[PDB]
Amino acid sequence: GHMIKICIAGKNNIAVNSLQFILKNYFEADQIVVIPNKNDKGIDSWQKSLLKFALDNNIKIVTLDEIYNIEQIIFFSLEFDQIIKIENFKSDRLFNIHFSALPKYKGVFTSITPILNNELESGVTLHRIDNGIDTGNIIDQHCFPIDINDTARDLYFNYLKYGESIFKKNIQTIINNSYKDLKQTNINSSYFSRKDINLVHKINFKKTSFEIHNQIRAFIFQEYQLPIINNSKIIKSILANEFIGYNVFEEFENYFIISGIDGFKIIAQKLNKL
Amino acid sequence: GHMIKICIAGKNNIAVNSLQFILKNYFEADQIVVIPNKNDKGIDSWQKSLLKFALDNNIKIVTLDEIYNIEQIIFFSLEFDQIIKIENFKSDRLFNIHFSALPKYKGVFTSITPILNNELESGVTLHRIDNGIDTGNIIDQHCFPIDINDTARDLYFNYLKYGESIFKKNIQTIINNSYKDLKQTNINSSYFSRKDINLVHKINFKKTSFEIHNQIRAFIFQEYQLPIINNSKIIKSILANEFIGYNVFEEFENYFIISGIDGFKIIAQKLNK
Ligand SMILES: Nc1nc(=O)c2c([nH]1)NC[C@@H](CNc1ccc(C(=O)N[C@@H](CCC(=O)O)C(=O)O)cc1)N2C=O
Ligand SMILES: Nc1nc(=O)c2c([nH]1)NC[C@@H](CNc1ccc(C(=O)N[C@@H](CCC(=O)O)C(=O)O)cc1)N2C=O
Ligand SMILES: Cc1cn([C@H]2C[C@H](O)[C@@H](COP(=O)(O)OP(=O)(O)O)O2)c(=O)[nH]c1=O
Ligand SMILES: Cc1cn([C@H]2C[C@H](O)[C@@H](COP(=O)(O)OP(=O)(O)O)O2)c(=O)[nH]c1=O
Ligand SMILES: [Cl-]
Ligand SMILES: [Cl-]
Ligand SMILES: [Cl-]
Ligand SMILES: [Cl-]
Ligand SMILES: [Cl-]
Ligand SMILES: [Cl-]
Ligand SMILES: [Cl-]
Repeated sequence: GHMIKICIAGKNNIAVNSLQFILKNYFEADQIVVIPNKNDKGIDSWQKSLLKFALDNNIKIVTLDEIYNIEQIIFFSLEFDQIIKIENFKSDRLFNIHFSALPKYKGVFTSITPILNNELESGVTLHRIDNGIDTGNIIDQHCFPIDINDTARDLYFNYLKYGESIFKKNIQTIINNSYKDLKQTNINSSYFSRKDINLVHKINFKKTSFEIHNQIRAFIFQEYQLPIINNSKIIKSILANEFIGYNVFEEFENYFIISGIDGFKIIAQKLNKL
Repeated sequence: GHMIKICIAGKNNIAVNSLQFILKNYFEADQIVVIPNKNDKGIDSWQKSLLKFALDNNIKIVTLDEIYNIEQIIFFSLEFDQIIKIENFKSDRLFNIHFSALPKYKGVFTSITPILNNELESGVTLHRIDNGIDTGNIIDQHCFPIDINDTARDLYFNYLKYGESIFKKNIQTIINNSYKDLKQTNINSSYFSRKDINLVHKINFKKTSFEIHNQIRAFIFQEYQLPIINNSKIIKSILANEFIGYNVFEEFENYFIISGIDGFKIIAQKLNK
């Protein structure tokens, strides 16, 4: 019977827009609490700030320890950074939106790992939180394409959009506790940790054009880093069906022309191109 | 035309059985020549020797240099070990059966690479040889499952069986030169070289059970090697859907019980040897 009905924990446009949605449609400000990620400085930047939205709309900021004992609270992680232990919570209403098509690509850097592993599609998945990393039972999933020249950043913005949508699609059944779920399968399950990914990726050119292009574009996310080829930052990679011969590599003022062991043209655009 | 009509280059039961098939159904011995792989000494083992079958059936052994100038020769690579350059040959009738579902898994160790990269299926592909590594246009393909507990060796034996079948399915149209082919796509194309694969694999246990299982069984091919956990060789991995808790690892006299970050039970059976 507590005042507080729901907690939004996490960051970025998905957390802010989902919070705004529930404030507009389901709960009053005094029924909601927020746990921003540790790094949230309260500044709207290339993403909206959850801390800023809470402060601007009179939504209380809390810690996990403040909400553990709240009976029946709905806890939603939307890019939240702390692993929870479910036995801390009195409530069993604990949910996450994970930026992959589970069971594939559990873990981190999920705007990098599907592209680096040659996928043509990804997804967002709403699931129950259990004590493992993105291992809980799936409630809903939406799969969508990774277009051939999408960068990690382009994929991330698609996760924000489709994740916000799957939140809205499912929130009423979460609130009325009538949702259905299904155990994740063992097969196809994959996982990457921060140690598995070197963000300063050294490209293996003894690979197909599709693999070289994926090795480039998986690391294009300018707020964090850009790939460097021959001491030049790369902002875009374009893969064509044109055969140009095997193992081409040529540097120009504004781009590189590259092909791998199957000979298909890649244009890797330098950041300095006007 | 020249006496010689066809060259079978390569090894193992796919080469021997495809050569037997064409000797029975199409060609006389004098019309066929063979190029065995470098290490074939004419002794059958866990696969038949191509060199031995040729000698036993009065088929001549040749080098590539001896066939370049033979007009209209059919050249067929069946696990052959040398990259050819097509402009050496007068003939454009140059074909390979590659042990993967192209365009995926160009290159080598293709009983290892699909498993290691978490595939549920593989295939055999008949294609024209061009100057790149498994890059030429596809003539036919047969895909098939990698069962959940199959090892690299099990996969290899399936390539030999399905590869022999796709050879028999297509040989008449190759002989008649009526076959059809299609360029490979750029998307999905992948490639592994010998440098990419360390055959003494160190397992990463901070992975899912399906990934740990695949890391083990991708290297089980006893005639070459077996993967080693705590100085025991593993002969079989078994992945179940039973949840046993996250990140289990326990060693027993005859097996290990392992789970990864998602908690599904693996039994890694030690070689009884
Ligand atoms: N129990 C739980 N399950 C989840 O699926 C989940 C939560 N909590 N809390 C919110 C969010 C947190 N997700 C994560 C994912 C990875 C790390 C992390 O620190 N990974 C380390 C390895 C940690 C380890 O090995 O124990 C790394 O280096 O990658 C932290 C939080 N989340 C779902 O999104
Ligand atoms: N031109 C050509 N294309 C082919 O697709 C083909 C042939 N020849 N000849 C028969 C067979 C030979 N396949 C191969 C495949 C890889 C290596 C090899 O030596 N790979 C080295 C890398 C070589 C390099 O980078 O140039 C390695 O270390 O992996 C040799 C023969 N074959 C299709 O089967
Ligand atoms: C932290 C970081 C993220 N990214 C990108 C790729 C990630 O999928 C995306 C979101 O990362 P983020 O959610 O901040 O990290 P995590 O995956 O550890 O929870 O930002 C980088 O490219 N480089 C980085 O250094
Ligand atoms: C040479 C080698 C092969 N193999 C297995 C996996 C290979 O897919 C299969 C056949 O290899 P093989 O055709 O001899 O070598 P390549 O791929 O270089 O042409 O045998 C091993 O497991 N270990 C080895 O050392
Ligand atoms: Cl906290
Ligand atoms: Cl669950
Ligand atoms: Cl699933
Ligand atoms: Cl040659
Ligand atoms: Cl030469
Ligand atoms: Cl071709
Ligand atoms: Cl194709």
